[PDB]
Amino acid sequence: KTYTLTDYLKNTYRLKLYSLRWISDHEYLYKQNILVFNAEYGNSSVFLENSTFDEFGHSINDYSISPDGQFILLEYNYVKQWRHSYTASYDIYDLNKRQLITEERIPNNTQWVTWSPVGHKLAYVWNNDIYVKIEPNLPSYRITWTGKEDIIYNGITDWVYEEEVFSAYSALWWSPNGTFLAYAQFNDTEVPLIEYSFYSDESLQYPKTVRVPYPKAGAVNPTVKFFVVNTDSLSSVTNATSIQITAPASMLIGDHYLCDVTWATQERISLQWLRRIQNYSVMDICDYDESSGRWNCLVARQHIEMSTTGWVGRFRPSEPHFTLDGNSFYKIISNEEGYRHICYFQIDKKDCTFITKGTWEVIGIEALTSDYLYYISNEYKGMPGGRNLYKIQLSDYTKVTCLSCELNPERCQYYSVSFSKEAKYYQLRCSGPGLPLYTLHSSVNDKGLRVLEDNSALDKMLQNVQMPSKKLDFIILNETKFWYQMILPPHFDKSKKYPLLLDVYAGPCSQKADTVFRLNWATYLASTENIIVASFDGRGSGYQGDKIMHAINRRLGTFEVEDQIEAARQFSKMGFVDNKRIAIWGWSYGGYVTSMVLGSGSGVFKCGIAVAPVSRWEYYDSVYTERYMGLPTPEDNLDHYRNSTVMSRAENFKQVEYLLIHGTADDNVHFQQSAQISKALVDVGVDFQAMWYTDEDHGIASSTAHQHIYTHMSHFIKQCFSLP
Amino acid sequence: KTYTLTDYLKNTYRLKLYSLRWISDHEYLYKQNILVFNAEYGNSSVFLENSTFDEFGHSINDYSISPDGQFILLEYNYVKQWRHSYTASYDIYDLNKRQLITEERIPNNTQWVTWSPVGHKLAYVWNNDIYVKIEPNLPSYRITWTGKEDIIYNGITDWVYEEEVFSAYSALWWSPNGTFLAYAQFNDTEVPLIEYSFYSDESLQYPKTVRVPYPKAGAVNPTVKFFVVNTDSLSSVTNATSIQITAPASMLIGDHYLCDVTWATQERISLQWLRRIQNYSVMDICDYDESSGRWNCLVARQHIEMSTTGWVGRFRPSEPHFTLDGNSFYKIISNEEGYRHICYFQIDKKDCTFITKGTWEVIGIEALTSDYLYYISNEYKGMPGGRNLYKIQLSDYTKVTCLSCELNPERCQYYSVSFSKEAKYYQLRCSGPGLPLYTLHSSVNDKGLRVLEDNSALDKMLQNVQMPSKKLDFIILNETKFWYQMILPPHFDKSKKYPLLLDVYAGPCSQKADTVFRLNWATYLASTENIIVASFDGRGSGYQGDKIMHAINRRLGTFEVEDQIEAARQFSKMGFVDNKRIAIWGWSYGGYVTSMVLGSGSGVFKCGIAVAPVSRWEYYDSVYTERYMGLPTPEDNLDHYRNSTVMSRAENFKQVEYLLIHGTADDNVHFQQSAQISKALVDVGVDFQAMWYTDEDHGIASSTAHQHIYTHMSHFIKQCFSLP
Ligand SMILES: *[C@@H]1O[C@H](CO)[C@@H](O[C@@H]2O[C@H](CO)[C@@H](O)[C@H](O)[C@H]2NC(C)=O)[C@H](O)[C@H]1NC(C)=O
Ligand SMILES: *[C@@H]1O[C@H](CO)[C@@H](O[C@@H]2O[C@H](CO)[C@@H](O)[C@H](O)[C@H]2NC(C)=O)[C@H](O)[C@H]1NC(C)=O
Ligand SMILES: Cn1cnc2cc(C#N)c(-c3ccccc3Cl)c(CN)c21
Ligand SMILES: Cn1cnc2cc(C#N)c(-c3ccccc3Cl)c(CN)c21
Ligand SMILES: *[C@@H]1O[C@H](CO)[C@@H](O)[C@H](O)[C@H]1NC(C)=O
Ligand SMILES: *[C@@H]1O[C@H](CO)[C@@H](O)[C@H](O)[C@H]1NC(C)=O
Ligand SMILES: *[C@@H]1O[C@H](CO)[C@@H](O)[C@H](O)[C@H]1NC(C)=O
Ligand SMILES: *[C@@H]1O[C@H](CO)[C@@H](O)[C@H](O)[C@H]1NC(C)=O
Ligand SMILES: *[C@@H]1O[C@H](CO)[C@@H](O)[C@H](O)[C@H]1NC(C)=O
Ligand SMILES: *[C@@H]1O[C@H](CO)[C@@H](O)[C@H](O)[C@H]1NC(C)=O
Ligand SMILES: *[C@@H]1O[C@H](CO)[C@@H](O)[C@H](O)[C@H]1NC(C)=O
Repeated sequence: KTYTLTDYLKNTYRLKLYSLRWISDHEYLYKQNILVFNAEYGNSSVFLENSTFDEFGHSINDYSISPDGQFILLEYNYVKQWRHSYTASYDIYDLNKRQLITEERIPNNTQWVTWSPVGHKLAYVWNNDIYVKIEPNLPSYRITWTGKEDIIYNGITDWVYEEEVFSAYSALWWSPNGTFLAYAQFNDTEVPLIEYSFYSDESLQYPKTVRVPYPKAGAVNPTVKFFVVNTDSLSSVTNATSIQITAPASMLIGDHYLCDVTWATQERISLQWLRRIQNYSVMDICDYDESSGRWNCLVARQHIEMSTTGWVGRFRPSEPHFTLDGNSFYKIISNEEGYRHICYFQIDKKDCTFITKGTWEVIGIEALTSDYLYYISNEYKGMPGGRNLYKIQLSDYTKVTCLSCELNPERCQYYSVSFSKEAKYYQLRCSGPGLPLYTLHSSVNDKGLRVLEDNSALDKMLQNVQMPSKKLDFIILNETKFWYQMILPPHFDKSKKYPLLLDVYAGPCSQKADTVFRLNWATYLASTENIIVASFDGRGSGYQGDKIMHAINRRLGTFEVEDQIEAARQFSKMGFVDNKRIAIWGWSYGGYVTSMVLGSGSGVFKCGIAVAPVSRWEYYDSVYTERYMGLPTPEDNLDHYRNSTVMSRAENFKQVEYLLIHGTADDNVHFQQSAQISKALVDVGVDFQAMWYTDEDHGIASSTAHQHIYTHMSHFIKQCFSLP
Repeated sequence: KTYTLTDYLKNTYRLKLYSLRWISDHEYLYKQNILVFNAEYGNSSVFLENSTFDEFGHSINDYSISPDGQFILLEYNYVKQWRHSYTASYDIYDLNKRQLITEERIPNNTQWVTWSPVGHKLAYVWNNDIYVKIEPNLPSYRITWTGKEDIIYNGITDWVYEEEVFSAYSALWWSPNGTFLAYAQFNDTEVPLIEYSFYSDESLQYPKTVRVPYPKAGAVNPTVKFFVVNTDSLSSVTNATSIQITAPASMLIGDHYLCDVTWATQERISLQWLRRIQNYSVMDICDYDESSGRWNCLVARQHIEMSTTGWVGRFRPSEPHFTLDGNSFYKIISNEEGYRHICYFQIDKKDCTFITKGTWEVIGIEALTSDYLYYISNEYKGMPGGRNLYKIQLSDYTKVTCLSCELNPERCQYYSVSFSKEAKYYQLRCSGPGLPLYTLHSSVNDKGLRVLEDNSALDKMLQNVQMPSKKLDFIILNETKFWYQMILPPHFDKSKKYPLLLDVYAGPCSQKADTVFRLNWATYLASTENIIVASFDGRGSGYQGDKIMHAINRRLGTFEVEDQIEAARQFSKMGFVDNKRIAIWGWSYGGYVTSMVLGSGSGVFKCGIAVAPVSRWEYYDSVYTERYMGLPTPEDNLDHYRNSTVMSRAENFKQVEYLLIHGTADDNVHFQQSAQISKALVDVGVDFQAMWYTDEDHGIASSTAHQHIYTHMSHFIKQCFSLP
């Protein structure tokens, strides 16, 4: 038997996780019931019995225990908004007392809640305003009063910062001991609103109009102020006083973005600021002043990170990791050869020294001790698609140890890590190319305590299904390696010719050729429909340095699109490809590239599917779009904006079978984008397939919508390829 | 040769029409430049050489000649709004002086302009206000000052009064000699808004949000006041004093409509008002009082029209045609046997005598003189789907000649008529079954003056081509005779098995079975695809008495739906229908029925298309919906509002191939209705074909949109029927 479309849709084969949340340096919480496990021995004491809130009536969506382990935050009434944002109701359960707190409770529709890093102080955001509870039962002090819906965001992010800057709805940053609460403020007054219909339930007679402050490329942007309030001063009588930290003079000269907040010490905070032309960022180090009551960030302590070849950071300037005293940090930066390596910085000195080097990249700093820095990288075997954990010795940058390489080279080449509070322990998560494998390790000597999850359950029932295999490799192109991957059908015969589907993302810093094991739609097409699903990372892709990544700077819709074609050409020359049956499909950026490719008039692709595609960059949001395209003005880049639309390629669609799918409530890539593609294809008499999804958003994540779309796509694909 | 899909979409075979506009009792206008024709002789002159409005420097959309021949109104910058309404620029050109009037020009963005019936007075509506120009070059007196966009409509209808009441934007009515200007004023303050996205040209960055005041079933309706201004007593120093006529007591007691405005004499106007529950109408006849300067409807001249079996009138109460003295009028009302006939009403008495009877119906009173009454009915050969002109003698009700029946019995069976100003002449318009035929006649002796247009050119072209034939016939069912039509493939073979497309409307008072000749998509399918395309007039269809028409009262989505399914069984068992391959398709009400039929679970239909369907009656407009369904309240009819939705029938769709098409900027049947169907099909896991048309409205009528949809639909049918 094979991995059927149903298998994918109704999760017949589950990848078991071992999600843990470290509560201390010794212990971690697990949701078996909620257990406390001891890292040393693996013994567990039932922390919270499953049916304690059976006496509540509400469905508990999430739990959160205060750092001093005295109270638990209960989240219910979950109503999701955007990618990260949501609304919810909350009850604080006193663990000691063994009962809910009733007076001075947390309001309904709280946008964000977070415990201080130590103790049980609690800050939350209601109606765009910030509130602090020093104690779970006492009243909350009102920090901000300027909060106004769709207009002023205090402690939480507006649409664009949520999506494109912080990957988070939260804009609150406690100091390390919780003395201070730092927060951003967003002004959207003049940001214009994307508007679209919400049809809601059948019972709703007149559809509602949704209106989000959304800046499209070139539009007026949200502005940002940054504040820090002393939570160890809050009067029940006098209004809380918030101290502002203004952006650097070199940021105030025009449109900027606050792009990173990181606490250094108890009285030292770091702020990263980006220009709207995202090739220039400045980091401010801000020290608290007792005899001043304010926050100073010396012009001397500023650190610049810039890029002449493109934009700065992968998606934003990398965050710094400060040594206990906060007089030095490390942050990943592009080096002189354009590879992203760790740099040691001294608070007071302009120049850093790179502590790693080579033709590979540091993915992210993971934990920083007094003896050792722990990082993740793709150095092992020169494979950008793999991930290992490395320990680099602080006193000797030569003494580098791979802590996950050898553990299991055969089934494990893509690791993520989770360190306990003090990094005494770490949990390794390999997620390919064998089944995902979760293991616990003690860092003091790096020996492996025990296997947490190994997926024997999955492993067992799998040898029953004719599963597909992955091939990860590279083609040479202009004397450079470009990595690709293929999900190859079971019993792959290379003398037979196969239909190929190119799975595309190919946005900047994209990586679709990796060592991760996945059970998805591609798995089904390979397993059941015998279709090779191939993916390629061309110019513009990430984790291979700047020469590759920056190649599409100011030129979206050029090379990253040309290389998908080139790759598919190179696949055809690989012997096992039926070049009469080659498809391409992609979502968001992939939708865009797919459409760009399908309209290139190359003749390579018989057909394609574009889900939620960007159609022209002036339609997508400012932060992300301008980061690569600059501004759509005659004095900047308007020419290429004009030149890189899927509309302009409409005439070439006469050569292919197109399937265009979009959700009507997509706040992200607005239905507008597919609406203009269709009008384009209509205006030139191109027949194509379409599909809207009523009230689906960019996710198309509704259980039934997801089931509907993949079935629809499967039918289209099967039909493009003459497959009953 | 066949009638290919291209022939249809590119108008290879054009039907020449003969569009004329009478100007006197003996002359008419016709385009070639503008020509005047003398009806007696046929001798032609040139009224306006086209060589006069190229120096104009704007493309002229239409023209209007003043009833006294002195001036011509030019229409440019036509910008279409709803079915009838549009914005446009106007200039006035002197015909005696031969030059464009340069002073006091009609403002840009005029909503409506109209000459007086005699002379050259000019009434026009700009920014929801009414203005009058006695002389074109003179300044214009402003009649109303209450006008405000989307709220107060003076002299023009709102959305719903345009669509369902007056079938016109215009809400002005000049008295027979231009002395008085009667107008309705509409009030929308409280009408909820339909809001939808309009995306516009690709260069539009943020999509626009169209919002129209739109009363959905049971919603808050517009309110109408009525006025009459004396335009001969206007002065440029005092505001025009508008004399209101109030609706009768029986109408003010609840929500009502102004359904008909008709002048009887220089000093007498008949009003028809309708109750929101559209089964009761009152006709007030109002005389002008000479000393007052006010209007007065006597209760002794009220007239009631009501149905017990459903709603009043075919779609609304018929208009009266008054005798020269306005002491008497003729009106199509339904006789006691359920048949719509011409009744002869005396202004003062209550009962009327029916001057026509029979088990057929009168369609429209076309003209009356002192001696005769000219009407169109479906009497000839007992065919509700045929149309002939008849002449009945006012002095002898048994003296009824048929003016058209035997003119050309074979090609001609569906007539319409245009009489000269004083009805000395009339143009006859034959529509089928043969090639259309336009003829001119003098009514004195009822002889044929000349053949105006006989489509010789078209006849020539069709002699090669294998055109389809049309069978018009009926079937007994519950012992009542129900008509249908089949467009049949050329060389039709009663022993072959043809795929059948059922073409539907089937809404209240419909007729999809007539003798009219069409060069449409059904011609393509029959001619080229050898598909039989049939239409059936079931319960609810018009022009066959109230027994058949009122059958669906308060029960939309029942008998008309069921009678369409039975039609299919009936055809299938005639022996020449491949019962495996029967499809159904419709637009608007047609969409709905189709959708309802595909939800039936009857197993008869293999597929269907629904273009711009109603999905749930609570989504459609009040005036149209409540006419057949009453209010959607628990104490009225909410029950059946809820039973007759396509959504609830979604589980059944697993049995059929469904293509669902809808224009995103559809003001009529809102995209909402389709978005809800799609959602329901998703929630029950039914796969289907969908297609949206960006910015297309209810007609999906833009040149390139229209071609795309029929091409698309052709593929869907072509593959559903397994036709290569
Ligand atoms: C957010 O920014 C907006 C726009 O810059 C501010 O609104 C302006 O405020 C100034 C001074 O109060 C007024 O003179 C203008 O009338 C306002 N302009 C607009 C466009 O409304 C607003 O003050 C800011 N709000 C906060 C809390 O910072
Ligand atoms: C149209 O009707 C509305 C009511 O539907 C009128 O609005 C009312 O106006 C009067 C006088 O100003 C107020 O006393 C009422 O309270 C208003 N009602 C509402 C609901 O607003 C409106 O004035 C009328 N339009 C015109 C100008 O004739
Ligand atoms: C912030 N972020 C995190 N994961 C992301 C994935 C995608 C994609 N595909 C995109 C993206 C790129 C271009 C156009 C539209 C989208 Cl959604 C973004 C950035 N919005 C993402
Ligand atoms: C005013 N008018 C003129 N021709 C019309 C045809 C139809 C149809 N089918 C309808 C109709 C009926 C039900 C649902 C939606 C529509 Cl559009 C109307 C009423 N708008 C029409
Ligand atoms: C685990 O075991 C130790 C000693 O055996 C015990 O003291 C400790 O409380 C346990 N930890 C938990 C919370 O499971
Ligand atoms: C955190 O900083 C505060 C601020 O002055 C200080 O009082 C304290 O030493 C720190 N927290 C503790 C109690 O460890
Ligand atoms: C705090 O400030 C707000 C806004 O200025 C004001 O309305 C409120 O009265 C103040 N409250 C206190 C505690 O003084
Ligand atoms: C038709 O002919 C008559 C005379 O024979 C003439 O008086 C009349 O003007 C003509 N009609 C026109 C304007 O063509
Ligand atoms: C209409 O607008 C055009 C230009 O926008 C102008 O030239 C013309 O005079 C205007 N017409 C009137 C009647 O105001
Ligand atoms: C006419 O009426 C309007 C307000 O209704 C007023 O503004 C205008 O001045 C009036 N003109 C005269 C002459 O009364
Ligand atoms: C039109 O009718 C009015 C009112 O009845 C009358 O006074 C007037 O003389 C008529 N106008 C002409 C000359 O036709």
